[PDB]
Amino acid sequence: SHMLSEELRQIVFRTIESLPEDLRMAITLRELDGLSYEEIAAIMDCPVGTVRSRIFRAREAIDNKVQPLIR
DNA sequence: CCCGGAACTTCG
DNA sequence: CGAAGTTCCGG
Repeated sequence: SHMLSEELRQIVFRTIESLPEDLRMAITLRELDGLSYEEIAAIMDCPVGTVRSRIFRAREAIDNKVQPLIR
């Protein structure tokens, strides 16, 4: 309820939620399901290299919403 | 603009 | 070394 640390966790969830389906799924399978890149690539039927960038780019989007928040 | 993937780099 | 993570040349 409005304390900074609380604003930050909500910002993380909210940003994951608004990501493009592929980025959201790739970051979700990695962070919440704890899957390996290999596994995620099978689930998403795509090259693992695409999993690498998708996860990278999903992380970037989360960080661009979080960094403007700390100190 | 929004990323796809593979090369390249770091980490466990 | 194998998995995770970073970068870049496209398309």
